[PDB]
Amino acid sequence: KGEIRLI
Amino acid sequence: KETPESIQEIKAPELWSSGFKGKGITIAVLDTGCDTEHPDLKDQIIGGKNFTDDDDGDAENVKDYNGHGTHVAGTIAATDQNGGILGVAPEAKLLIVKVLGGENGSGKYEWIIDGINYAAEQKVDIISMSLGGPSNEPALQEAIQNAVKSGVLVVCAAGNEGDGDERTEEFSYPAAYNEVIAVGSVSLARESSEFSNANKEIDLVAPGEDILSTLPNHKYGRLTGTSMAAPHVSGALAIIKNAEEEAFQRKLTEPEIYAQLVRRTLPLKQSKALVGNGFLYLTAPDVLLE
Amino acid sequence: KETPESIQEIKAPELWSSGFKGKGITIAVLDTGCDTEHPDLKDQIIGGKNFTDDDDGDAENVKDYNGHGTHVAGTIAATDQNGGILGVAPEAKLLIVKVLGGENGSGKYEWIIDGINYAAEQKVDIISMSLGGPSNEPALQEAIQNAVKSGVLVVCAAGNEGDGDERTEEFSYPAAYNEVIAVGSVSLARESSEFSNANKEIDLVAPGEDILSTLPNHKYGRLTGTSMAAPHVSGALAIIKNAEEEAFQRKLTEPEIYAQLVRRTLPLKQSKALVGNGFLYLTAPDVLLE
Amino acid sequence: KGEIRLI
Ligand SMILES: [Ca+2]
Ligand SMILES: [Ca+2]
Ligand SMILES: [Ca+2]
Ligand SMILES: [Ca+2]
Repeated sequence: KGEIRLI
Repeated sequence: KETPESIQEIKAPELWSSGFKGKGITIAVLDTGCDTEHPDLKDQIIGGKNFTDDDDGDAENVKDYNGHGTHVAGTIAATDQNGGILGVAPEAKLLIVKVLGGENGSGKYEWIIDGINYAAEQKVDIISMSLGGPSNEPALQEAIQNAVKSGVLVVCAAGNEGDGDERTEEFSYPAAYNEVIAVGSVSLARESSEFSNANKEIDLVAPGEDILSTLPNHKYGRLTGTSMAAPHVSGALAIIKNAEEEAFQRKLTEPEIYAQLVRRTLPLKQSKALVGNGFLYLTAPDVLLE
Repeated sequence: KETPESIQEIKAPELWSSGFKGKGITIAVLDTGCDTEHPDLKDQIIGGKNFTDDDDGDAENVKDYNGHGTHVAGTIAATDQNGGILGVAPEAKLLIVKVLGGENGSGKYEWIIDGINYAAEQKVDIISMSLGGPSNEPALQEAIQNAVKSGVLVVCAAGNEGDGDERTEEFSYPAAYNEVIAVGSVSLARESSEFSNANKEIDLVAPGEDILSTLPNHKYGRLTGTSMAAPHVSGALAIIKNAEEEAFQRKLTEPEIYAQLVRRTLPLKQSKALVGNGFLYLTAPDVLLE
Repeated sequence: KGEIRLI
């Protein structure tokens, strides 16, 4: 439902 | 096979002289994983744990399909003892936490939360994260909170979603949480990166433009993002901890090391919303003695 | 006006220049009490509670039968007009908590804890203590821990049992608790004062010898001891809390303000056991712009 | 009993 990616 | 100009710019060699190279510090690396056989890293890694989907959720498989995770690793603590490259804390130890699966390099919050909770139960000194997420989820905040009250220094890239205007803000999580040591990126002329997130929760900035570190399969390469700034701070924390536990003759608490971290910072003239306390510069107090 | 030697030396006026004089900071002075009608202090106080036995527990009577509380309260925030002297933070407000009775300036850990919690209850920004006792009573660490939990800055003089010798530790509480910002004492020339306790929990030092500030009945006078050094720090965080909160454009937390305390510190060539991070020197990161 | 003096 909630996502992160590198940056 | 020396010291990425980036790592000399933050003044880490001048701390190696005094014998502060990271020894005794464990740093959990919450990223896309890490190729654990890379020569510049093999004896730096102490453990590896998968929380993403890749490899049928084989938890011991941490293979880095993206590159960034090994790249982050090398910047923190790559050793030259195999004729390779150096990190900011080359006598410190990495724990590899794979919370981003697939090659485009993206993981689910519960995986990030899994690795944060893990990292603390393993009692690392430093959690290093180079990820961002656009939403503030309360389970995330609490995990961040729990780790910090546990004594862990929680470092995160601040967010790439920035535009250049210090009047307009962008919020990346977990960086945006007050507890995190949110790290923005600068030019190597130290100007604020155009993509550096601005908000009121930037702590400091590090080099994040065109950074040389290790890539999987005994290779190297440059990259870009606040994902490159953060490992400069992460590694640097480990040698600050070394310098200060010696000077104070005891172990230093989480807030103390933070004070010590922003004490090793020279300020910039740009706004605190872009640069935080300033540029990570580990010889700043000496500069005060002159 | 002729602001004291020591206050110029800690560079306070150079922050008065910027408008940082204490506006909105509230400091609870736990001490012998105070003569609340001294011209340089009558305005600056917002209330007073006494937990001693003097006046028979008449809690509204905080009058100073020793002279130190008034001297301390004067060093934090005495006012320029009505003649007289300038505190470190003349635009801030003081709360007179009287936990030390009689002329010998003694009180029980009951009355100290009471007042600490009373200042916490009243939601003040800083607790300045210049007391000290050899027993380590968990309930006292309790009170301070709860107060820092809520986000108070807890300042305390380091103790007057030093013997010049950094290889020998002397412990005074509450200074000795890690959570407490322990303040040791130097001289005109920033030399460690022989009586300043030495241990692994000194955070910084301030002028503690021959400090002239307000004495009861429109009088002044000089005193010596770590009790003179802590109020320099207490009034400083007022100024500092105002400075950094502008620069960041938000309210800072207790670990952030602490970091900003240590940043405005000056490295000293003496053991951390005696001087901690060094000398309270409020322009110190401007000295870094060079 | 604790007790503590000004310092
Ligand atoms: Ca921006
Ligand atoms: Ca922060
Ligand atoms: Ca001594
Ligand atoms: Ca402290």
